[PDB]
Amino acid sequence: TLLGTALRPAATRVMLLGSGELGKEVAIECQRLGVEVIAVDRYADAPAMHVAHRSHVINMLDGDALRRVVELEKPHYIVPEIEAIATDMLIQLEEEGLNVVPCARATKLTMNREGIRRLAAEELQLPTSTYRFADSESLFREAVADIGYPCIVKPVMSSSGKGQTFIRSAEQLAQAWKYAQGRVIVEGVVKFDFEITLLTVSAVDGVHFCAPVGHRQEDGDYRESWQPQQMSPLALERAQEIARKVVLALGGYGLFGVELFVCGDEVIFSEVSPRPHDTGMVTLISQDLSEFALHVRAFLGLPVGGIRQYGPAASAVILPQLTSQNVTFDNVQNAVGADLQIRLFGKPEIDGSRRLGVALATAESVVDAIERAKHAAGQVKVQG
Amino acid sequence: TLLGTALRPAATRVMLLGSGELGKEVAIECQRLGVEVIAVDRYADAPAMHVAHRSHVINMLDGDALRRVVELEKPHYIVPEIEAIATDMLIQLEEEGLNVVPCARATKLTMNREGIRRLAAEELQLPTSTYRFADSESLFREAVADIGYPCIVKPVMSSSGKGQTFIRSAEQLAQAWKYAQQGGRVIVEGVVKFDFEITLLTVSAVDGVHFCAPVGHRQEDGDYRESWQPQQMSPLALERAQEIARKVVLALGGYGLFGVELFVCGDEVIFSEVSPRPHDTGMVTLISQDLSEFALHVRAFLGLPVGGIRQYGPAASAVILPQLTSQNVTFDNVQNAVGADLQIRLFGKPEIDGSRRLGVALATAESVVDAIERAKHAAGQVKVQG
Ligand SMILES: Nc1ncnc2c1ncn2[C@@H]1O[C@H](COP(=O)(O)OP(=O)(O)OP(=O)(O)O)[C@@H](O)[C@H]1O
Ligand SMILES: Nc1ncnc2c1ncn2[C@@H]1O[C@H](COP(=O)(O)OP(=O)(O)OP(=O)(O)O)[C@@H](O)[C@H]1O
Ligand SMILES: NCC(=O)N[C@@H]1O[C@H](COP(=O)([O-])[O-])[C@@H](O)[C@H]1O
Ligand SMILES: NCC(=O)N[C@@H]1O[C@H](COP(=O)([O-])[O-])[C@@H](O)[C@H]1O
Ligand SMILES: [Cl-]
Ligand SMILES: [Cl-]
Ligand SMILES: [Cl-]
Ligand SMILES: [Cl-]
Ligand SMILES: [Mg+2]
Ligand SMILES: [Mg+2]
Ligand SMILES: [Mg+2]
Ligand SMILES: [Mg+2]
Ligand code: NA
Ligand code: NA
Repeated sequence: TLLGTALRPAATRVMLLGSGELGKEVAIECQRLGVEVIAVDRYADAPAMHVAHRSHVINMLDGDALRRVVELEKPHYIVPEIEAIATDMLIQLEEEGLNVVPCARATKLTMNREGIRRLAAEELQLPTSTYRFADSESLFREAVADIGYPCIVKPVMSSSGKGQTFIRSAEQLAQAWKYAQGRVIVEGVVKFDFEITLLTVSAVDGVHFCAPVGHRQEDGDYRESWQPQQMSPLALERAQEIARKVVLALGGYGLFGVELFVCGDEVIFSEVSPRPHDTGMVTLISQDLSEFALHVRAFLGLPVGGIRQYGPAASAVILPQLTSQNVTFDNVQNAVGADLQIRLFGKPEIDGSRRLGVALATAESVVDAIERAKHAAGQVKVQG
Repeated sequence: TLLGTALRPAATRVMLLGSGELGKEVAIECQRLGVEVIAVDRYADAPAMHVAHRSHVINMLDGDALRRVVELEKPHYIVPEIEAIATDMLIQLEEEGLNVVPCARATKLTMNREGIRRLAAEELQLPTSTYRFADSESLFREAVADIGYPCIVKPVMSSSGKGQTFIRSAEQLAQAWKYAQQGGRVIVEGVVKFDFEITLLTVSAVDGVHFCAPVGHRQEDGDYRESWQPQQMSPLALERAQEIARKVVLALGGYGLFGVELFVCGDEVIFSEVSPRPHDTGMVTLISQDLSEFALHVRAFLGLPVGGIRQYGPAASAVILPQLTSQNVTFDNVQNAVGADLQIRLFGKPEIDGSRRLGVALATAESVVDAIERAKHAAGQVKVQG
């Protein structure tokens, strides 16, 4: 691995496709290595742009626009930070010689619930929920019958529950199908003891895992996350096995977020993000290398070696709901202290619910860490 | 404490005067809280400029130039990152309403050895080396004669060991003086034969004075080469060092993190000098603590309570200090410079013309000895080309 000096002719260039809080941390990690960072997003002054060398505002779903930006900057690494990008152009560009992290195919496959679910369930032969594909209210209708209730519905092009529907009732199918709007996937409910994110890094020295991350979701948003999630060694063994198979099948170097359901000693694969994952923001205080630092280490072709975990830790989001273009944060003095920090993203405005920052905490117990982080997030007064 | 959103009208604005590797991390910690950062230096594309919202290049020793940039950017905080700045202008501006971190008087006393040395020794009655000042060669010679051999001569305004000479005999007198003219008044100090030297990173904040665990360090050519933490000290030595550091910071005044350099002789502690801001040796804290010295400086100056500092165990830093001339530096063999419990930082400095600290290796281990070896070895593996 040879790195140039940012801004100099031999500079090593990284292009972020998506500049939110996740990309912000990736950017800092690149910067820490003198790596040149070009932050791209669909709006100006996105978090990652504040810490990048330069930025571009474009419609990332527009393949032609993406090719132009890429051609213009000639990056050595194309690092997707969100799902919503023109994966097809990534494939083409990769084919043209461009380095897409972890690989273009992994981006495409995971973007579509159909590709990924078939790969894992079928090809890889791993445990998943019961599933089905349909392409019409009729098909929806007949599928949802196949699944039965309880049951889940998601566009094959859904995120953060975007267009998802939890179906216990026949009445919903009015709502359901419309909300889903295209085409969809219908899954049969898993009753797990808990869910985890197994952050798995694929690098030159093989695949390494972070301690399991537990989390609480609410209204399609993670609220809190913690590490390490308590689970059996047997269960952990199984989870690791599932994660390795998945990451190796997707291919390429990077940090992946493997979503799994845990039922006693059994583990079931749900999905996977071929990039750093929100719940993993706890690693900003819980490990020597954050998931962001791990991603960069991996993609640059550098070895990981190991990952140190610093005891019970948690993250708790700062998720206000208001409309403003000049947000201020008061009472900060009561949101920081021993074993407690906060991050404020730099998002330019808000109009509805939006993740503007995160609280991070460590404690003697996971329960205590969660509380310290939750309390700290609650102390911040978000003004408009 | 209220913070705005960077780039927005109510933004909280921080101006760094000096944009080296130290300011770079201060900038990153500001950015992590959505603090708007303006990076100023004497050259373009300085490290902190890479991670700042806006940058400016001016003569920081020119008070009028300083006033123009501050007037232009209207920062809420002026955060000097180096000693060589127009400190009288900072006093002026502070009077005019600006918040200078930690305070303008602290910057003024420490930018010139005479201010701080006389304060510490004379006013605070802290233990220090013997010393004399001199502004002519003849007086310099009288000074050396009174001080005795060996002694160290240094320009009153200097850092990283520039213009200094370890004087062992009269034979060096002439070149030493000259050389102290390349890098004005000078200080002549008696040599303290210490067992080891430390940097006690001391944070003065809204919730009091807090101390990081002692950071040991090895200097060469008066420039740091390796640092580690914790440095073992007797209970008595640690208590004395803390007392000294507490006195210095409170005397200098204002919130911020200060790098208090001390010499240790068994259970006795002697004061050397202090940075009224993050310290180079303190870069070990990038791996060794929950909150790095940069994060602590920011926390403090923003008026937030520190609460406490967590130390992860034995760790060390080792500099990446090549020697060449180039304006297009590359770093190869990076795959042999990082791994388990091992990291590096490459600063983004635009060029080199001789020796220049371009990066740092960081490591953790079960002992500082092992940590130091791992960091040194990694720094060494880096293939610097240009
Ligand atoms: N078959 C299922 N059984 C039980 N719960 C499920 C199932 N499918 C999804 N969930 C629940 O829905 C949550 C979000 O749905 P899912 O992870 O499948 O996709 P998503 O909405 O696109 O989220 P993401 O933002 O991670 O892409 C999961 O974290 C889990 O709590
Ligand atoms: N009186 C003294 N006795 C013994 N050693 C000393 C004395 N003064 C300085 N040194 C040695 O030289 C090193 C550098 O000296 P000093 O800190 O004064 O220089 P500097 O140019 O101000 O460096 P910087 O500001 O970057 O720390 C010390 O850390 C110590 O190793
Ligand atoms: N759950 C996915 C996730 O956390 N994505 C993160 O949020 C950004 C968008 O935030 P925004 O919608 O507020 O602009 C993305 O850019 C990414 O950093
Ligand atoms: N002990 C002082 C010290 O470490 N100063 C650090 O070195 C920079 C200058 O480096 P440069 O000479 O390579 O430009 C300063 O800006 C500061 O960060
Ligand atoms: Cl592992
Ligand atoms: Cl300095
Ligand atoms: Cl960090
Ligand atoms: Cl190799
Ligand atoms: Mg998804
Ligand atoms: Mg999910
Ligand atoms: Mg000094
Ligand atoms: Mg010194
Ligand atoms: Na690749
Ligand atoms: Na002040």
